[PDB]
Amino acid sequence: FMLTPGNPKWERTNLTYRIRNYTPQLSEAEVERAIKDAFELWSVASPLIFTRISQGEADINIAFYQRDHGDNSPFDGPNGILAHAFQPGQGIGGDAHFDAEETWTNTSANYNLFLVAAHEFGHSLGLAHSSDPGALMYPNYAFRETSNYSLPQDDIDGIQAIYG
Ligand SMILES: CC(C)C[C@@H](C(=O)N[C@H]1CCCCCCCCCCNC1=O)[C@H](O)C(=O)NO
Ligand SMILES: [Ca+2]
Ligand SMILES: [Ca+2]
Ligand SMILES: [Zn+2]
Ligand SMILES: [Zn+2]
Repeated sequence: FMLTPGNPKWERTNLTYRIRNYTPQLSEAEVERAIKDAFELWSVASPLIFTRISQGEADINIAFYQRDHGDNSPFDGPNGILAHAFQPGQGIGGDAHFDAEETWTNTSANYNLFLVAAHEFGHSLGLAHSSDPGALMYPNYAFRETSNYSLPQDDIDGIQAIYG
């Protein structure tokens, strides 16, 4: 596992998140469920607790954007890069952005939103990419059975390293 350079981290263990917009590919409930499950993966392996808020400023903003959206990391249309997130900090810090031009799913078809969101939240918490191909923080998307999916050991060692 690899920690984000400078070892950024949240000082508080109770964090909020807000879904600013949705993709037309899934129902709002389906998007909400995928995001919640993604956060819960991290909760089982750390002392962090995440709460959804419907108005106000959340620690982690979740949004669907396309091409150039003003943050210096433009998306690239279908395929290529799927999403990106920012290290712990105020404002844009901790936020997660998903490429609106992808076909998002909750199945084995590309690109399962749950698995992508799970990976992004690792960044939101201070983790960098892993060189273990079996790790969630590995830099390439790969479908894994989602029903009883839990965090691989490398990812556990990583968040424990920061918050344990
Ligand atoms: C791990 C994934 C959920 C996010 C990263 C990502 O989008 N990786 C892509 C790398 C491959 C690009 C080369 C094209 C190959 C076609 C595959 C399409 C799916 N894309 C990827 O797997 C993202 O870079 C990231 O690390 N964000 O935190
Ligand atoms: Ca893309
Ligand atoms: Ca933020
Ligand atoms: Zn962005
Ligand atoms: Zn990544």
